[PDB]
Amino acid sequence: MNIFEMLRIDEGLRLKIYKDTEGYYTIGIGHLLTKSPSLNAAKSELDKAIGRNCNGVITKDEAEKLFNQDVDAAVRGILRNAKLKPVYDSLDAVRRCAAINMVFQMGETGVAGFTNSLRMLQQKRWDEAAVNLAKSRWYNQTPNRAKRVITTFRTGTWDAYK
Ligand SMILES: [Cl-]
Repeated sequence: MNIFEMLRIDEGLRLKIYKDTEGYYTIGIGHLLTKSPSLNAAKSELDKAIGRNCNGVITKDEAEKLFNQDVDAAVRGILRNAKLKPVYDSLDAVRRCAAINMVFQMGETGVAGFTNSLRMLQQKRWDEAAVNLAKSRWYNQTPNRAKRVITTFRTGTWDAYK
């Protein structure tokens, strides 16, 4: 297992514009297009991202290239952030995947509210961090996704994905 396989399991693959769990226009492997309610705005964002007139549909190769860009952007965002980088650098490779997964789903700003969880993770207090992570809108709105990610932080294994 690696971060790409983990997120492909969590996000799935759709080659036509769809709505995510919050109602936002998305395509591919969880690529957010826009938070605007306008399908035309989403189609414009898609064409800009791909570099051609897509009319709302992409190929598998295009979806995989967008996904690579999105994972890279999540990693770069962690490494540029003075609050996230020290925690990330303290984690082993499996738990680092759980960190990227959260940033991919919620962004740097979504993970801003997890300050207490981040401190517990840096201190390697895995069970306490797991309970604190679950006391969140994230866990209550996407509980199965959250349970898999939290289990990865708690155990440092891929068991939730096997
Ligand atoms: Cl879920």
